[PDB]
Amino acid sequence: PALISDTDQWKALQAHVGAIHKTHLRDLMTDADRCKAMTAEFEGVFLDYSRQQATTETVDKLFKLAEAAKLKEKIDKMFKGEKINTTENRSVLHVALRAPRDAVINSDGVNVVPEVWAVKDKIKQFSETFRSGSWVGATGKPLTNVVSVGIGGSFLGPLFVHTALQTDPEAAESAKGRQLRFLANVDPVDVARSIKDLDPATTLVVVVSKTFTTAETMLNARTIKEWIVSSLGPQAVSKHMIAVSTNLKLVKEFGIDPNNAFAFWDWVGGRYSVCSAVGVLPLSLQYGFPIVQKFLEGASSIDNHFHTSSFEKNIPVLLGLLSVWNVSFLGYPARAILPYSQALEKLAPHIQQLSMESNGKGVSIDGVRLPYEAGEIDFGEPGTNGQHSFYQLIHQGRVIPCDFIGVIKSQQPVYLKGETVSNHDELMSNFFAQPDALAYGKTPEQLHSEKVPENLISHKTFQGNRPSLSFLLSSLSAYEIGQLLSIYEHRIAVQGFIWGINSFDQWGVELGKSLASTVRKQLHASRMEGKPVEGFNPSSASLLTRFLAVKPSTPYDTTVLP
Amino acid sequence: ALISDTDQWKALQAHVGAIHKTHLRDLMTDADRCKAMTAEFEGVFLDYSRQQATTETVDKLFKLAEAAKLKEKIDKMFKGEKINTTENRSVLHVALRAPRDAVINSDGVNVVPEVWAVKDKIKQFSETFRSGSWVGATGKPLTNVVSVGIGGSFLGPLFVHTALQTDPEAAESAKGRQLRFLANVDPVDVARSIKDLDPATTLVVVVSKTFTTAETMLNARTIKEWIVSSLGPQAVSKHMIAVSTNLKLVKEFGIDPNNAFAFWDWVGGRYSVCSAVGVLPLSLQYGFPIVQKFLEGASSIDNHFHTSSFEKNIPVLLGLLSVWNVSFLGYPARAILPYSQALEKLAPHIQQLSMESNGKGVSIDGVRLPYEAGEIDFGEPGTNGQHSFYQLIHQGRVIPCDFIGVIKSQQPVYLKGETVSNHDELMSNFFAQPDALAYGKTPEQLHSEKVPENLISHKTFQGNRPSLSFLLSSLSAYEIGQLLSIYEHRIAVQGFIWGINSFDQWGVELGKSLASTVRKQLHASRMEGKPVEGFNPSSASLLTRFLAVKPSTPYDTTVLPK
Ligand SMILES: O=P(O)(O)OC[C@H]1O[C@H](O)[C@H](O)[C@@H](O)[C@@H]1O
Ligand SMILES: O=P(O)(O)OC[C@H]1O[C@H](O)[C@H](O)[C@@H](O)[C@@H]1O
Repeated sequence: PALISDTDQWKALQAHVGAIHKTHLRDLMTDADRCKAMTAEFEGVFLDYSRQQATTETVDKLFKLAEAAKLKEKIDKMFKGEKINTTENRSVLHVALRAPRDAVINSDGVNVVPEVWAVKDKIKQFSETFRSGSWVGATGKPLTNVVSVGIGGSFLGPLFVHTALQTDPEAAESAKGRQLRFLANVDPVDVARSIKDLDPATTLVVVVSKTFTTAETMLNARTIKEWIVSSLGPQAVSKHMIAVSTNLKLVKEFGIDPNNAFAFWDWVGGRYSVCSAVGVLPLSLQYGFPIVQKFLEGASSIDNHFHTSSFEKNIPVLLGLLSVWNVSFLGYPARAILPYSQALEKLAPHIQQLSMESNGKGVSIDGVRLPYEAGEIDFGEPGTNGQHSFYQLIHQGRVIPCDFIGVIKSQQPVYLKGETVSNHDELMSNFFAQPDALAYGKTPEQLHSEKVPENLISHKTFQGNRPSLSFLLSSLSAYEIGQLLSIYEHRIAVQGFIWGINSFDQWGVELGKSLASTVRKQLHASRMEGKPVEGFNPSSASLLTRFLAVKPSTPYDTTVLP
Repeated sequence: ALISDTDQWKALQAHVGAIHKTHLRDLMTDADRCKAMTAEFEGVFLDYSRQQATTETVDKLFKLAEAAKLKEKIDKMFKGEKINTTENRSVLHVALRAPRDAVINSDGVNVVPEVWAVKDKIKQFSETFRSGSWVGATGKPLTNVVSVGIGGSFLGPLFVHTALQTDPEAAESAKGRQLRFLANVDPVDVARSIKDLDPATTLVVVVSKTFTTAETMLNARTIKEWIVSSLGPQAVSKHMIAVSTNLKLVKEFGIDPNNAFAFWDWVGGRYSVCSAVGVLPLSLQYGFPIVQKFLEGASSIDNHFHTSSFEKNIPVLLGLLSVWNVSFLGYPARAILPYSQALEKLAPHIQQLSMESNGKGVSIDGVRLPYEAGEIDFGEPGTNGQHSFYQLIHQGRVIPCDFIGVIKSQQPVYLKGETVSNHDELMSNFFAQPDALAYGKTPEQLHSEKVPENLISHKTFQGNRPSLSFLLSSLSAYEIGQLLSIYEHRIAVQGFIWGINSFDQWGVELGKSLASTVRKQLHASRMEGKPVEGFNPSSASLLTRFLAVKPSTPYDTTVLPK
């Protein structure tokens, strides 16, 4: 009912902002008790948020907001499989994808776990038949190269986990001599990329789309399918392509054997689908189902933590509340995902979808237009790369609250005899310094104390008091990757719950699809039928006229591949 | 003075109220307006009609450009004046792509002869290198090049290289060759860069303006050890070369002095890809002529930017529109949305080019700014980003978009009987998304479509969200160079209007200082058993948790990855 911004709690936090404005992190970060309070910890995951612009009172005030917004009830309702995605009338149960074989989670009156495990075991059997060479090509060779075709939550989530497992010793071993490539873009350049240095006879294709109607994926699906027939023949399709989708009737009609189709469900959000067959199938072909099952158990471990742990100890809850604090009360429109791991390189792009597609919303879940903005702009690059890209602005331009992620045990440790510190230790020294640099700044007195020329002190000042939080992880293997993923899936839902919006819908994408089909029809009529450009505004008409002024080089209606 | 105090600024400020009384879905019917809010140069067409503005808005920006002496600052830049007042340096990345006869003076000395001297040196080496004549220690010719560097020594080259990888001319000149980038100090990135590489057939290029950047030098000494450990300590003068401003330090590293390639203090890191920073590794992958066509692309914009009147001046218009969106419409972020997979690494370079130049808190005179300046930049290629964060751009926070599309596909693909070619399928998104953000979709339309009254609010698009569009004739080396040059000059324009130094980077120092202090602590604790001391309580604990885990390798013993 009531907009959260109307509640006394919400206004109580707005009064609190003026009090925090009177404080500076240079002083707050000497308080042992404050800084010890503003931590939390679960297994290999340590979270230090002492560098937020916050006191324990802020956190206490944030907790009564969470009660006033009924955060605990909303979390249980999700876990209980209630249809909280009200605008699509759907359950929201990514957690059921990693729930234990004995769990009971009902959607639409049926327990969905036994069917969740139905797919897992089918993927396991296929994965063993695949990796052991008994699944052969048309020229009889065993397949070693997998192209996953998909976009959005059918792409970014799996890419993230694949890039994180690539350099973990255990997984890397299990994936010896095997490739996993992702065809996402419809740009035919991406198509050329994903098939470069590849053999149709040795390549398996997996088509991932919750719908099997998505325009870019299905054209990719049809394009790569022809690459296979060009080189192997019309029957090769059955042994060289498989699919993951909610709608298997559409998979049958695409020409894929119905027993080579691995299902997931409409209560699996796209941007929450990596734990479903979307990611488990392709990751299991690369790293084997043992490695992937570890990733699931990690994710499952945070699901239990998020569902049952009190709010002072609850990492997803703390993260989401501090994010609302930064966004809606301190007014920070962006947020930086800065992990000190090249293995986590593809983490920010996935958080981008998960975060902005969930909470880039203008109305409450009941349809009331929000009087405030919800949904931060997420970006990042891994440290230390980002340090030499944009941290200049983070220190001296617009204030951007940061997520620092560091890992203790290196995946690929390096030391040279005589070096002051190991390579991984060099990396981590910035991980420990940057958040303190952001908190304390450097005063002009401190600069003039160091005989810095007066004309430069202005340019060398750091204001400090810029906020940050630090994850410190035990290691970065499949289990922990899954824990990281679960922590952000649940953090985004918490921001959405506090904001009182539908984190789990995506209507903002419908208009671009409509107009693109209107343009597509204009492009067919002009290319194939020579029909003028008609029905567009004068800018669009000129641009289309420029585009179509370049007539194709290919003989009419003739197939061309790279 | 201070730009925010001038009448031109206050006029533009009230002008916002008039623009707020318009809506793009009307403004876009005006053929006079749409035609006027464009600009064009060679195969580069700019349509900015979808900006929240009129020709009068642009008129008023021009009078701000006048009060700001924009024309002047561009001329001083081009003439070689040391406009980088805080470091007392010229700003002459223009001179890297100048012709031999050009007269560009820094400190009374013409710099062009030295520019072309390095250039001629690179070409000579790249013929030698690519011919196979240059061999390794085992006598085999060198196939693969690894480029070690960070930030400016990294991002521009990576962008240009990703773009050329699929260009059919460049790809042909690059066959059989690899060019990889080692950038992070994270030893995972070392393991990745040397994965499947043989040091016998590998050449290493060390790029750093200072040759003292901690991450690059450790990676450099790390990859040196990789080479000596396989091919002997003599193999170094054969397998390692360097790019930098300091050659004494390059000799000290242990690299043959005539295997050093200079550039100069008036080349910013984020403006350095047209120097040997980019020209050298790119010439090795693609041949020097391909790289020469890129430099010529950059050069054409330089002349266009320097001479063209403001209403035809593409970088001037871009920079003023971006200032308009930032300082008057209030938009904190900007999206780089190339509808090209080959431009996949464009946005990461623009992040650095823009946010390090313009993320500043004081004027070029050290006056504190009463408004904020440099915007947060980010992007993904279309249509990828479409299925990631566009939900927010349509229905959440407003984010001005740069859309970039290309007429001719680098990699055209067509299937007989498909309604459109794959590149045309890509482009109908490129043409639809701007219109969809400009027009919106009202509840009235939705009710007129029999959308249930309870779903109308969730499916509403407000429209009047700004975007601009670039249409490129092709994406060959020449056009990549033009795109590069457009953005370098746009960012400068913005800094000039704002009155800030787009060319220093003091905001990075404080993180460097405290990271040294951490590096000292880690050595003291790893090698000397010293306790943790001199950190705040949060940092003390984080460091103890990290040191708790001892490395599994014997003391002072060299370990490499995989
Ligand atoms: O999984 P698909 O049916 O292929 O749909 C692909 C989808 O990826 C994500 O889920 C996004 O939310 C959508 O913007 C996109 O349409
Ligand atoms: O170019 P280098 O000497 O390696 O310097 C690396 C540099 O990255 C960018 O170019 C920036 O100028 C700094 O953030 C950093 O110092």
